[PDB]
Amino acid sequence: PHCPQLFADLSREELTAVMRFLTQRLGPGLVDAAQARPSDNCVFSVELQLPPKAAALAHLDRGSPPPAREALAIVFFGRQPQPNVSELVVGPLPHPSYMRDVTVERHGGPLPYHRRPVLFQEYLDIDQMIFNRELPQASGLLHHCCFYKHRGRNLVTMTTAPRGLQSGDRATWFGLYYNISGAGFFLHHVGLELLVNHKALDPARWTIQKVFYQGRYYDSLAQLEAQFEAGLVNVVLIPDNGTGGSWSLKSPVPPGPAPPLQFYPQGPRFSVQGSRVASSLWTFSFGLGAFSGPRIFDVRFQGERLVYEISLQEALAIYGGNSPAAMTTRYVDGGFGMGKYTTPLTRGVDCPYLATYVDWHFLLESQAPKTIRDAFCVFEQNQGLPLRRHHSDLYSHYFGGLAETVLVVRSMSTLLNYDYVWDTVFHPSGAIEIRFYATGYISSAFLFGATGKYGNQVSEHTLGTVHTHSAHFKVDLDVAGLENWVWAEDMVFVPMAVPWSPEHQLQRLQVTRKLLEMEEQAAFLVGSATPRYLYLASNHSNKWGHPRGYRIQMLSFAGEPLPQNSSMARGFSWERYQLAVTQRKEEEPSSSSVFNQNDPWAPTVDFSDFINNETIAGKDLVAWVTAGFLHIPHAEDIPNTVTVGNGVGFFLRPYNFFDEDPSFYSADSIYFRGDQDAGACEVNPLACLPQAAACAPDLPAFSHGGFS
Amino acid sequence: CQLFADLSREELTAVMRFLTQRLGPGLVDAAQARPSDNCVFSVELQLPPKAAALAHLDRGSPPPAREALAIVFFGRQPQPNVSELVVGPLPHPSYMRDVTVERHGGPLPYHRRPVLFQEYLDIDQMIFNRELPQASGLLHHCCFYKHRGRNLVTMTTAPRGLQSGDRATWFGLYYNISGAGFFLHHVGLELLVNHKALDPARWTIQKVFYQGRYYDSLAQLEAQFEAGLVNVVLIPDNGTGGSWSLKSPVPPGPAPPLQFYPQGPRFSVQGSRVASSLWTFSFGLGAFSGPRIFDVRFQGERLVYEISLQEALAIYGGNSPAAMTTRYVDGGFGMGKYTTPLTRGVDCPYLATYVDWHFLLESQAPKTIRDAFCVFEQNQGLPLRRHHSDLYSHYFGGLAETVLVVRSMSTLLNYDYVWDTVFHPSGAIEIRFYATGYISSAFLFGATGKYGNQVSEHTLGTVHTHSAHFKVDLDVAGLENWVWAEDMVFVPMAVPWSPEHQLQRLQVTRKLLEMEEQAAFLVGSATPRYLYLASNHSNKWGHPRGYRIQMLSFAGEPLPQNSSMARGFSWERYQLAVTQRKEEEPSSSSVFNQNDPWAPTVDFSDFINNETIAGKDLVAWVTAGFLHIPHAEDIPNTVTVGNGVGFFLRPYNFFDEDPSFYSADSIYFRGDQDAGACEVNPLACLPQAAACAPDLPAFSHGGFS
Ligand SMILES: *[C@H]1O[C@H](CO[C@H]2O[C@@H](C)[C@@H](O)[C@@H](O)[C@@H]2O)[C@@H](O[C@@H]2O[C@H](CO)[C@@H](O[C@@H]3O[C@H](CO)[C@@H](O)[C@H](O[C@H]4O[C@H](CO)[C@@H](O)[C@H](O)[C@@H]4O)[C@@H]3O)[C@H](O)[C@H]2NC(C)=O)[C@H](O)[C@H]1NC(C)=O
Ligand SMILES: *[C@@H]1O[C@H](CO)[C@@H](O[C@@H]2O[C@H](CO)[C@@H](O[C@@H]3O[C@H](CO)[C@@H](O)[C@H](O)[C@@H]3O)[C@H](O)[C@H]2NC(C)=O)[C@H](O)[C@H]1NC(C)=O
Ligand SMILES: *[C@@H]1O[C@H](CO)[C@@H](O[C@@H]2O[C@H](CO)[C@@H](O[C@@H]3O[C@H](CO)[C@@H](O)[C@H](O)[C@@H]3O)[C@H](O)[C@H]2NC(C)=O)[C@H](O)[C@H]1NC(C)=O
Ligand SMILES: *[C@H]1O[C@H](CO[C@H]2O[C@@H](C)[C@@H](O)[C@@H](O)[C@@H]2O)[C@@H](O[C@@H]2O[C@H](CO)[C@@H](O)[C@H](O)[C@H]2NC(C)=O)[C@H](O)[C@H]1NC(C)=O
Ligand SMILES: *[C@@H]1O[C@H](CO)[C@@H](O[C@@H]2O[C@H](CO)[C@@H](O)[C@H](O)[C@H]2NC(C)=O)[C@H](O)[C@H]1NC(C)=O
Ligand SMILES: *[C@@H]1O[C@H](CO)[C@@H](O[C@@H]2O[C@H](CO)[C@@H](O)[C@H](O)[C@H]2NC(C)=O)[C@H](O)[C@H]1NC(C)=O
Ligand SMILES: *[C@@H]1O[C@H](CO)[C@@H](O)[C@H](O)[C@H]1NC(C)=O
Ligand SMILES: *[C@@H]1O[C@H](CO)[C@@H](O)[C@H](O)[C@H]1NC(C)=O
Ligand SMILES: *[C@@H]1O[C@H](CO)[C@@H](O)[C@H](O)[C@H]1NC(C)=O
Ligand SMILES: [Ca+2]
Ligand SMILES: [Ca+2]
Ligand SMILES: [Ca+2]
Ligand SMILES: [Ca+2]
Ligand SMILES: [Cl-]
Ligand SMILES: [Cl-]
Ligand SMILES: [Cl-]
Ligand SMILES: [Cl-]
Ligand SMILES: [Cu+2]
Ligand SMILES: [Cu+2]
Repeated sequence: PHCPQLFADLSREELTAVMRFLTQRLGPGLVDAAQARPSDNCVFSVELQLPPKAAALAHLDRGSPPPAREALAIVFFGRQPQPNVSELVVGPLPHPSYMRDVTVERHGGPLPYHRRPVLFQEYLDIDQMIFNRELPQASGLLHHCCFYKHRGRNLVTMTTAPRGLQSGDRATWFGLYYNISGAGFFLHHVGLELLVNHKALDPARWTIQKVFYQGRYYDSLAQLEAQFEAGLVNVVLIPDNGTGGSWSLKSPVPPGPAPPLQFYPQGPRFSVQGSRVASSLWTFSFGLGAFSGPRIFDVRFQGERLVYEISLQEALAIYGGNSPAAMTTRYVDGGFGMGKYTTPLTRGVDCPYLATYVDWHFLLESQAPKTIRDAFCVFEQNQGLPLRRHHSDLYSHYFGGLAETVLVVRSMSTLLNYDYVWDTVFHPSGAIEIRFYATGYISSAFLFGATGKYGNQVSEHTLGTVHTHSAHFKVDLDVAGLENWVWAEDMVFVPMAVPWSPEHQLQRLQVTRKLLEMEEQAAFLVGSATPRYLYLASNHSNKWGHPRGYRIQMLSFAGEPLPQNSSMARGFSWERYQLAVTQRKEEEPSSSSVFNQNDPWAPTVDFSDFINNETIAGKDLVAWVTAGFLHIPHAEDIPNTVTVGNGVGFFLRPYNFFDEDPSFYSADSIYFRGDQDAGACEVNPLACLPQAAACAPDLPAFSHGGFS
Repeated sequence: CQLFADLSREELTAVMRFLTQRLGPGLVDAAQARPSDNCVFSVELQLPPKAAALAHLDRGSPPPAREALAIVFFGRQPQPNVSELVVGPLPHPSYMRDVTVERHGGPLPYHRRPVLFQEYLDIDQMIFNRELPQASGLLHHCCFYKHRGRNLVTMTTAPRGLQSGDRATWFGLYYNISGAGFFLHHVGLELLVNHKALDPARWTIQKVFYQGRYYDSLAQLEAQFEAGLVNVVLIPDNGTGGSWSLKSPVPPGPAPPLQFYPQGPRFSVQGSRVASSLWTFSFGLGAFSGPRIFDVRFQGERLVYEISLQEALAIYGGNSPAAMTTRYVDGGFGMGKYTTPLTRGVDCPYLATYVDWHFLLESQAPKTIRDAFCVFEQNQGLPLRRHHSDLYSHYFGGLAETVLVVRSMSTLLNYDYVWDTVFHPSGAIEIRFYATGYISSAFLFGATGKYGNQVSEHTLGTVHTHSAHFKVDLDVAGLENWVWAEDMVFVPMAVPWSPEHQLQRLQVTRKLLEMEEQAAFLVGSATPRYLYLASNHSNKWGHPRGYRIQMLSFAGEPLPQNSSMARGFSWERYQLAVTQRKEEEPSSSSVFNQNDPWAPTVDFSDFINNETIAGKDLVAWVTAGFLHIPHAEDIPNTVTVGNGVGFFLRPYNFFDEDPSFYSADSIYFRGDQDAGACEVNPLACLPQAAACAPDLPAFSHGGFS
């Protein structure tokens, strides 16, 4: 037969109610953001305002009234003598009655308007400008190089970031690419890039500050056109069609025998109800910051809270290149938004077929809430590898082991060319693992000139541009309580005389232990040595008299960070650190800001500031982990970068936290002596598997929903 | 719903038969050999010369002679020695060549021979019959000892002494715990047994250590106990829970997830050869050096001639003399020899292909380890690549990652090494190893803080490092290889279009590493972010075709070079080395290193001299490991979570594009297309195609020796 909420993101209803309250208080001249002009008032985003920790915990611990459910709305105030962007807390939910400007309280004064994210409508006006007023002037050149037609629109633009060279600039370098049918346009740079100054509040005043074409600078398109017609521009002909991996994603090889499949022979061993996940071992709440991405709250292992908050905070790509676009590209992805750019998960490709798929709701650049279908997936995965194992042939014949099954929570952000995969993995040892992967397409530029310093040629006329990937996580561990310390354990060798034979030397291996007392002592720069055992500990001990701890262990090949002399470095100064442990502060909720991208020269949040002459001995601590790598593009990144070897992140592992390994108590654990029948059901639960897994896997009909 | 094959039963028998005929009548079963006997310690495959092997595989030349190497212990003579002997050809042997002098410049001294099972038996006889009864009163009081009873067991350490020629071993004493690890039950007694002499009657106890103090003899200890001076802490010999058993007190609940092949397996295993639609190779197990893979071909093209384990090292610290001087060089026992059956559904997925291993080690007749290897495909539950497009053109393109895995496990006393080789559909190869099983422990006394944590009652979990050394013979698009270092750098320059401003210009650095010394990277050094071996020829895009080495290691501080034993495993000092592959440099270690690290039989650092690595047959040597400070969570066993180290071999301008583009299992659809129609998406076709009840063979277990 067939085989058998404090931290929740705002629901459709809640988002609706906040919008309804905003469309009353803000006046009648309020424009839908999807069609808003720079000089308009519009609501850019509405999402959950995470509750204050003390009121949150008091509710969860002794059942005090929950803190008010609040939303944070980012409003673009364009229709006034001095335009600003404002942050507005609306509450309470479900029935809003107040709205409070927290801009000044948070930033010391107005959020300057040029720090606002570029709207969808703004990109549309930029395209309206480029395609209708600007490219027509180079009609001749474009006709010859680029299969251009009168109306046509066979070329497309791609933004870079940041937009200019100092605070208050809003000049973006746009590259132009063949609009490729059914596949990545990013590998088909026509060799034209345009510096667009789109700062003015009236789009009529927008200009092209500069042009770059196949290696050369021009002051305008007209000048380029006139030089082309005069005979002085030798056009390399880039083709707009072809076959293979640089043109397509469709495999020409027909499917063969089916890949292995995983299934739950007695049904799933976990539930998802709203935003909460529960298995026999793990409890937590998941969700998605619109800008800062995937997050989990209130992580309890076997009933005991380990973590207040694990959350993605920011992601960063720094480029090099032969052309202006890639030369100055520094993406601070939160400026676009990891939640906002979250995409549907393809059942059976993005996650295992039998995962539980959850929808995500949002109110971003519109006036009515929307849905991303299957934005999350939650599943148990058998690793195909033991958790623990011992086969004993010595003195006593017995085997004892357990196969490892993990519980996973995944979402994916597709920002322009690449696809970020965010995993949180829950281990039965009580370990928590965070990993991210950068797959999808690379950015490329038109190949010209001396190759070697900026990436490799990856296809016809195209250079895969060198860059680094980095991401920053907030890890607010509360190890057996709020109050934590930080320990550094490592090793050393001390030469001393062999006690029983003094004329001989031995190297005595010893453990070193240092309490890290001030924040600076727990700030570890990229490229420097970190102690082999770094852990946050409670004050209290386990049965064996050792402080109960959780170790932070890093898996990162960090790229060299942008040098400090850069005037924009402070816009993502978290990149300089592998790790930092600070006092958790209500007024330091994020290491980044949606506002940093378009003005890193005057950052809205500067992570450096968090690290000051401050004690970390007996405080509520949060660790901040940077994970990343250099990526020099190469042929086998075409058509897509693979995930193998490119998964960076960290482990959180119990270190004298328990009195013994919790998995000793696993229900799935296997043991038998050499003098009993390992083939019998009373002895080995794995022997009942032939019988107790002889059903046909229960599989839903395949459905995919989401192309906005 | 075969050049590289380990010797078979018949072949082992034939070499053994040939040896008994040719070595004369003085030959005794090694199973009961006295130190002064002649006996055969082992017989296994002699790997074939590379040139000839390639000649056969690529040019169709006659296969090289099938040969065995037999290690013989020549104890029955005025100058005792151990000899390595080449015997061939197979199937019907005809010659016996002594290669000892040839390989080592001189005879192998006898004190280098690994300790025999029989030698361990005699040591126990001495201990339990002649030695321990002298402290009978104390043992009765502390340790539930009974006259002519063996409720205690011993455990060897290594190396055995302080200088070349010694053979004195510290043995700890433990409760013989029934059905669980005896290692967590140190009784506090350790004895330094001098067993150098060829006549066991002349063996001695050089030192005693009991509950934190030294004594000259078991007799002085006993007298001092009877005299009222020795305060004996009482260690119990029974209990419940993790430090006493491995059996969960919790009943099974719902079944954990299980992987099956909807239309049967997608790879074959024939003898020692595996083949899938992407990969071809041969696997085996060296008696001493462990798991190896040979002739790895991706889609028909050889990436690697040999990838093999070479050595595993555990360096201990502690309160007691045993822990204090333990430096296990595990090849001196044998990662092959101590290979153990894999338990179906725990050690590997239930539906893996399982393979036996044959060996002739310390006996007259070959034996088998059942289910020694497992091969299987595994759905990672992760995409290999993926792109969802909402921009300009609406489409999805992706592929779930399935990998192919060869796995073996060796149990050397307390620990279980898991050796994984993973073959990815992108053309990458991954080597990982895990250390699980029991920790080694000592009786707890004095200042806790410097040698590990208390992990259970009366028990110190002793601090130690793990390391393993791998041989990686990449032949990147041919024998002649070069080594490239790529990395990144920022150069300040004025913005071309706005020279009043500065940018940080990101650039790639590139350097050719021409000499061996340039490609030797000591532990704790930074290495080039992109390090790769490359052919001389280019991919379609003008770039030298290369395979990069990416390392994942938290390596421990190596034993200080100032230690007179450090040369017995000098590979510990390196993360990575690249040398000319030479026929006289087949291993970075040796079975004889464990009992004489002071005068090593192979010294790895010797392979690194002033030689060129520019257009030669290159081999990369990779070290991986970590520091392990035991903690409560290691009880009963150390879990494998995040405790896997090793490396990736990943294509870097090797192909003209990512091979996975051509994958049979890749998926694609547009927004105008029907994502749920089967002709479009072969994944909408899986629910009904996987409506079969999976055929699970009845559970069997490999057994116990
Ligand atoms: C680990 O920590 C907890 C609490 O952690 C805080 O402890 C305090 C003392 C600070 O160090 C703070 O930074 C830590 O984070 C320990 O539990 C506390 O233990 C102290 C013992 O000193 C308790 O404080 C005492 O309370 C009594 C009354 O109950 C008072 O009479 C004492 O106050 C006198 O002494 C001070 C000296 O500066 C004078 O200023 C006063 O005027 C008084 O004369 C004294 O402060 C405290 O209440 C405990 N807190 C809790 C919540 O239990 C815990 O012992 C420790 N655990 C381990 C295993 O180390
Ligand atoms: C950024 O822009 C916002 C929106 O323009 C500014 O807040 C707005 O301030 C005005 C004047 O203080 C408020 O309008 C009304 O003014 C009259 C006339 O005195 C007063 O009697 C009314 O009660 C009312 O306050 C308006 O409510 C307020 N907008 C909201 C809803 O917050 C803001 O001051 C600017 N930021 C900074 C820091 O300058
Ligand atoms: C390590 O020990 C072995 C065994 O003692 C030594 O090898 C043996 O060396 C003797 C030479 O004294 C060989 O004897 C010769 O045997 C042939 C039989 O074909 C006989 O016709 C000769 O007259 C002579 O007696 C003996 O065969 C050989 N054993 C084998 C089978 O190798 C070896 O020399 C020692 N290692 C070193 C380097 O000292
Ligand atoms: C890459 O190398 C191969 C082999 O080149 C050999 O040439 C020697 C001078 C020396 O550097 C040695 O290390 C190296 O292995 C080149 O083919 C060789 O060179 C030419 C062919 O153009 C002929 O003399 C031989 O066919 C051949 N030699 C051997 C020994 O095979 C090849 O040209 C070169 N390719 C590139 C792109 O550099
Ligand atoms: C670029 O070309 C694509 C084709 O790849 C165009 O996509 C179609 O556009 C129409 C009108 O918007 C849709 O109704 C079709 O369903 C689209 N096809 C697909 C597969 O998405 C697109 O219009 C072009 N875009 C630009 C910016 O010119
Ligand atoms: C250690 O204790 C074990 C378990 O009690 C003993 O092993 C058993 O011995 C009997 C008789 O020799 C065998 O038939 C059984 O197969 C063994 N049991 C198991 C579970 O393997 C062993 O003899 C003791 N060893 C000593 C005395 O050192
Ligand atoms: C692109 O190339 C293919 C040939 O493979 C051709 O059939 C197709 O029509 C081309 N695309 C368009 C619409 O220009
Ligand atoms: C940190 O704090 C103390 C003041 O209590 C002071 O002595 C010291 O100057 C500070 N250290 C640093 C590094 O600034
Ligand atoms: C140890 O004690 C338990 C009860 O606590 C008992 O059931 C068990 O049989 C004992 N184990 C042995 C092998 O003595
Ligand atoms: Ca601070
Ligand atoms: Ca905390
Ligand atoms: Ca080679
Ligand atoms: Ca050399
Ligand atoms: Cl502005
Ligand atoms: Cl030493
Ligand atoms: Cl000897
Ligand atoms: Cl810069
Ligand atoms: Cu990348
Ligand atoms: Cu260990």
